[PDB]
This record gives sequence, structure tokens and C-alpha cells, in this order.
Amino acid sequence: KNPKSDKFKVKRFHHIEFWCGDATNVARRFSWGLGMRFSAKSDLSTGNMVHASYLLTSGDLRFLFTAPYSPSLSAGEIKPTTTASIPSFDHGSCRSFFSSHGLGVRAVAIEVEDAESAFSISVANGAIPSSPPIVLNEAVTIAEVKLYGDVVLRYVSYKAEFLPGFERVEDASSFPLDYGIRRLDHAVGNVPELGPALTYVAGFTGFHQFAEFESGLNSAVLASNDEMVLLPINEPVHGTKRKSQIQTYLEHNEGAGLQHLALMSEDIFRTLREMRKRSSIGGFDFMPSPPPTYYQNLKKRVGDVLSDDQIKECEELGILVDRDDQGTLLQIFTKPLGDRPTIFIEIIQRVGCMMYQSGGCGGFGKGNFSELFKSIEEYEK
Amino acid sequence: KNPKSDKFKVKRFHHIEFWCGDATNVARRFSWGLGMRFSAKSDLSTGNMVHASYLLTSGDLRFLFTAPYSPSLSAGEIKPTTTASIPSFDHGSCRSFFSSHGLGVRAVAIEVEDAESAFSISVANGAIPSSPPIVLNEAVTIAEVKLYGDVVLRYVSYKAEFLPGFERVEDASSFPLDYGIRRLDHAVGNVPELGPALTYVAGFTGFHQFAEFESGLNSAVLASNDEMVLLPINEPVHGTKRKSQIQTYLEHNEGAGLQHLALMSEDIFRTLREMRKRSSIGGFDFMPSPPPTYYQNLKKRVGDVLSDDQIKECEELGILVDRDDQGTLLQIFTKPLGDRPTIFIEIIQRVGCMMYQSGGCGGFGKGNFSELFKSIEEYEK
Ligand SMILES: Cn1c(=O)n(C2CCCC2)c(=O)c2cc(Cl)c(C(=O)C3=C(O)C=CCC3=O)cc21
Ligand SMILES: Cn1c(=O)n(C2CCCC2)c(=O)c2cc(Cl)c(C(=O)C3=C(O)C=CCC3=O)cc21
Ligand SMILES: [Co+2]
Ligand SMILES: [Co+2]
Repeated sequence: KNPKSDKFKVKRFHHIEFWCGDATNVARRFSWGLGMRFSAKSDLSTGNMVHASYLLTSGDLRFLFTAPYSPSLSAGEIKPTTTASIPSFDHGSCRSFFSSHGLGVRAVAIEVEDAESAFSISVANGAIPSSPPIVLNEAVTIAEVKLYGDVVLRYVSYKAEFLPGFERVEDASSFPLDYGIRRLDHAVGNVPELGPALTYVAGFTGFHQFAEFESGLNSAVLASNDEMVLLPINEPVHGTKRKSQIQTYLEHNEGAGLQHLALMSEDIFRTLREMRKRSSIGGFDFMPSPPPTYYQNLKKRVGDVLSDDQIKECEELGILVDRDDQGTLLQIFTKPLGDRPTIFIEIIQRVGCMMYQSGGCGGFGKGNFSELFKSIEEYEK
Repeated sequence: KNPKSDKFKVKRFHHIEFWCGDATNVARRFSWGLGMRFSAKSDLSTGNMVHASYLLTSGDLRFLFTAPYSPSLSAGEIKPTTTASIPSFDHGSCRSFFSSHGLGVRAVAIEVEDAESAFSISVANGAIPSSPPIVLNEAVTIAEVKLYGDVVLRYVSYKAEFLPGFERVEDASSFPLDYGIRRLDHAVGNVPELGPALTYVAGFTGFHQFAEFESGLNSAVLASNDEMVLLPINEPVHGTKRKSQIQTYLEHNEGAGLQHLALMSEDIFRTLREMRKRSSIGGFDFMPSPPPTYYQNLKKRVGDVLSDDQIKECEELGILVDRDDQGTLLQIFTKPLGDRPTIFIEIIQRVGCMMYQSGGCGGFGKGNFSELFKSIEEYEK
């Protein structure tokens, strides 16, 4: 069931912003690693004396990477006179964020019809304000509320190119990398307690609990009216024998935060081939491959949907496959993006639910937990 | 003249250590960008609950990248019980360094016969101590004194694999990249005042002023007995019309620090081809090419040393060429390595001075300052 109870008009995921200590180096690593083009900058060369910000794009996916300059460059400025293109930026908040969490996501940004309204209704409905609505060059309105930990949910709206004050990067610097990634499918948070996190977030957005369908997790997924903004949230399951990865996250991250970003590919096989080509020459590493018994059991479960060749192609690249009652899900997980065992990336592709494809088609992989336990039974097979 | 007045036995450059906020991402960028292999780690997977450290190697060149974990992982430790493989590391110093300077070099490390002696004699002779000598697993001794700004000169000595507590990385993770870079030739500091910086450093090392031979700089080069450790130091020339780049460095870096690392290649042409192949897909950018009039004038100056083809090959890659009274120098400069216009890299190759090649053969490029002014005269040619 879908109550469609959004308290304001939500469009799509708009961008993800990483807070870094050096934005240049993270952005160049991510660009090679994921096949994302350099498409806009805001930094010293564009008159920004406050922060360096570099935008990477692949399809509709927008990864923003921001780091602070020395405060002494902008010490003579005040908020009315600022050179920062993102007015919510704060030297102190950014340094504290990065020293506390290391590299990670500061903002999950969603486009909305009216960001000032979305902020007002949100704060009216329990949201902890983070940065009040600000109208940039009479063109774009930007507002931030607290989502969980030190991650903000960022509203952006356009009357009618990323943000004012950003320049398009010179194409001689802009190499058209592309490994098939196209949009953000879901962004997932880890918290110590799922209940209060849920009722807080659903409280101020009006997002509803999404469909879906004993290892470490309890989760639930919040979704907008058309279920194109998908916001899962995890909590640890204490007391088990293998320590909860959610609990390991909270310890190394110093509390709640964004656990993983799921990027949709239009061709998960080409994406995974290309990312695996570059794992050891600057790119990203991937979780260990499941045992071939896993793949010796997928014929009995999705042989309907994938040919005997594609199932073997899955075995090469280490792809995981799950299946809702409507669609099928292909998914794989990277190793952590940085020093800490905290944030990681998930590459996915969804097959089914044609009307366009409806959101969350196939789910998030729920069945693959029990299916990997009863496949790591291969020790005598 | 060479007094050979080293106050202790100095061998060669041993490694350069960058202090970062995320060591993983800088190291992977640098590895792709410079063609350096991953050869050793010390991090959570090796029991280090304090810092993540990743070593890149090309030839004898060793780039070390270190970032702090959350202090809470090691809060129950004391210095006698530490899990840090580098005992001089300090969460507070590292965070303060990186928030103050951004990405940059924390240590210039030189191998010496006896690091405890080198520290004692150094401190006896004016050196500001930074970390006292510590003997690691009865195998390696490590000591640090202040060099300039927040950069330390690090002494290391071996009784008889990088450091104890580092592991060699699994070769499946270790891709044998190589673009021809082989060793560190010189490491250069910017300071506000050259005199006191000079007499401080020469004071405690016994290094002597090196050979050599109106834009922005005053410099001088300190050198060990065999002149294989070369430590130039710059100061700004105020009052000119084009603001001193040294002065721009001091402002954006928040004071003195390491300005550039010069890496020797055994084939500057293959190095520059390979690095330029990767500039826009994660690697490093290079300074703007000099005008072809520069290259139309190199025949008259080094046509003795380089064929008409190699001189044109220089023009492709943007290589600069200078000439001492003994040798010839090929050199080119990258754009800054990170967000700030502070640290950058220089690729060089030296031709001449065969006895082995003697240090500093060809100099450091002194003649190329006046030669670029009187070549940017091409506006009417
Ligand atoms: C399917 N699956 C899995 O099998 N494992 C295996 C791999 C071997 C050991 C345990 C995971 O670790 C794993 C981890 C995550 Cl975060 C997800 C995931 O995407 C996810 C969501 O998007 C939303 C809510 C909960 C949720 O779990 C799926 C996983
Ligand atoms: C030769 N040369 C040059 O021509 N320029 C040009 C390029 C167009 C505008 C000015 C430089 O900026 C430049 C910069 C540096 Cl740091 C060096 C260099 O390596 C160096 C040392 O190693 C040691 C002491 C001093 C010193 O200067 C050489 C340069
Ligand atoms: Co997921
Ligand atoms: Co130099």
C-alpha cells in the first residue's frame, strides 16, 4: 500500500555531497573509479575563497566533493558578502565533520518544487533546521534540515548549470568517462535505533514505509509519493555471534551516518567489468565473490529471467541476484571508499515493473542474506 | 667547493610522508597519476588502531600517505602499548597539520648510519627536537627534528620491509605500474626568510651550500657530503609587479612548508607521455607549455646535447631544458597536487657528470627564468 502522504512535492534525487579534506584528490579518484565526468567547479579559479567544490556526473548521478580552504582567505567576509557558492558551508562544521567521521556524505540532496516551503513544512513537522532557505541569484533556492547523525537532507528548487557560481569545466579538462552508471537509486543510513530515526524522518517528510518481501540488521525503507526517493535506515542487532556490521560502522564512524549509496547502471555487466579493470590502478575494490555454489543455485531461482550465459557472466563479476514478487535485482558491493570501514557503494540494475520502471523494483536484496548462509554450506560440497 | 662538513653520516633520501585526511584516496590517485606501485600497508588490517599508512614505490622513490583514525579506537592505549607503527604519529598534530595546511608533506626522511646519534648531534647543534629516537623491533631506529614550518626532517637507520609493523601488500592488490620515475632528486621548502632558515638547517646538519651557475625568488641549496641529499629553500621577493609565487604559497599554506618534490626519471619522455595520458582521467595536470619560440631557441643552446628530434619531442611534452657548466637538465612542473596552490611535483632527468652521476648535475633550472621572459617576447613573432 502507498498512502502518498508526502507533506510537500518531492521530485528526484538531485546530488550527493561528500565533505573531504582535499576535494581534488577524492574527486579524481572517484572519477577514474566510477567513470564519472568532471562537469562543474567552484573554487579559487571561480572566485570562491571559502571552499573548493568539484562536481562529477554520470547520467543523472551527481557527486559533489567539497573541502575547506584556509579561513584566512575569507576572513574579511561576512555572510552577506560571502564568496562561497554553497551558503550553508561552514569551515568549522566541515573540519569537525571530517575529523570526526573521515571521508563521507554530508548532504543527501533532493529536488523539490519549492525548497522554502519544503523547509517550512518540514520544520513545522519536527525537522531540526540546519541551514535556512537561501535564494541564489534569484534562480535557485537551497535549504537544509538534519537527517541523521551529521548528515543533512538538502532541499533544492529551481524557478526554471548545477548551482549559481559554479562554472562548467573546460572540456579539455573534461574527459567523457562512462561505465554505464545512470542515477542514484537509494541512499542508506546507519543509526543506533531504527524506531526514533524512522518516526523523526517520516514525521517531517510524510514519507511512507516501502514494500519489501537473523544477521546483524533491522531495516526499513522510507519512500516518496512515486517511490523514486528511497531512504533505507539500518540499526544493529546486538547479541549475535558475528558482530553486527552496523555496530562496527557506528564505532568507526563515531555515530550515525550514511552507510552506502546505491547507483543504478543501465548495464551492470559493463559497469562491473570496467570498474574491476581499474580496481588496482586507482579505482574501487569489490566485496569477495560468493562461492560458486551460490551460482550453482541461481538457475533454480532466476533462470526464468537470466540466460545460462548471463548467470555465468554474473559468476565472473561476482554479481548477487535477488527477486521480489514483481521484479529481479542485480547488486554488488564495493569495499569501503576510504580509510574507515564505514561508507561503501552498491551497483545495481533492476529488471521488471514496466508501466517507465517503478521504484524499488525487486527490493533491496533481502533474500540474499539467507541465501548466502545456505550457500556458505559449500564447505563439504 | 665542497667542505664535506656533514656532522653525521647521511646516506640517501629514504621516503616522503604526506599527512592526509583520507590516505586511501590520495594514495590511489597518486598511484595512477605517477605510476607508483602499492607495496606496503599499516592500518586496521595490520593491527594499527591509530593511523592508516600506505606506501607507494617507484624505483627507490617511496611516497608514504598517512591519515588518523578516530582516537576512540586507541583510547585505551598508551605510548608503551601503542599500535601505531610510526611512534611519532599524533592524532592532534596530524589533524592540526591538515586543517592548517591541507594536503602536504609532513616528513622528509633521510637514511643515516645511526639515527640516535644523528638526533643527538643535531639537537646538540641547534635542532628543535620533534620526536626522540625510538628503536622499532630492535631493527630500525627513527628520530625527528623540526626542518621548517610544520615539516620535520626524519632520520632513519637500520642495523642490517619498509618499517616494522608494515606488511607487504598482496600482489593481487599490487599492480606493477611504472612510468620511469626512479628516485627523489631534491625536496624544496618555502619560507618567509631565507637567511635564518638556512643557518638553522645548515647549523644542525653541517650541510653546505651547493654550486649553482629578478622574478619572485631568492633561493639557496643545502647538500650533504656526496651531494645526494639536496634541500633547496626559497623566500619571496616582495615589491615586484607580479606577486611572488613564494608569497602566494605562504598565504594559502598558512606559513612555511614543502613547496615541491623533484622526482628523477630514467626517461623523462616516457614519464611525461604516460603522465599526460592520465591527466584528465585521475592523474596530474602540468604547467602550461612554453611558447614555441622557447623551442625555436633551444637548438642554439643544447643542440650539442639533444638531437633535432628530441628537441621537438621536448616541444610536444612541454619539457624545459637548462644547462650548468657540467651537465644538462630536463625539467617540467605539475599543477598543484591538491586543492591549494601550494605543493607541486617536478619531473627531471639529468645528463652529464659521469665519474655514477654526481648530484645536482645541471643545477635546478636557474637559467630558465630569464629564458622564459626573453621568449614570452614572442607576442610579435
Ligand atoms: C543482500 N546483502 C547481503 O547479502 N549482504 C551479505 C553479504 C555477505 C555477508 C552479508 C550484505 O552485507 C548486505 C548489506 C547491505 Cl547494506 C545490503 C543492502 O543493500 C540493504 C539495503 O539497501 C537496505 C536495507 C538493508 C540492507 O541490507 C544488502 C546486503
Ligand atoms: C626554472 N623555473 C621556471 O622557469 N619557472 C618559470 C615557469 C614560468 C614562470 C616561472 C618556475 O616557476 C620555476 C619554479 C621552481 Cl620551484 C623552479 C625550481 O625547481 C627551483 C629549485 O628546484 C630550487 C631553487 C629555486 C627554484 O626555483 C624552477 C622554475
Ligand atoms: Co542497498
Ligand atoms: Co626543482
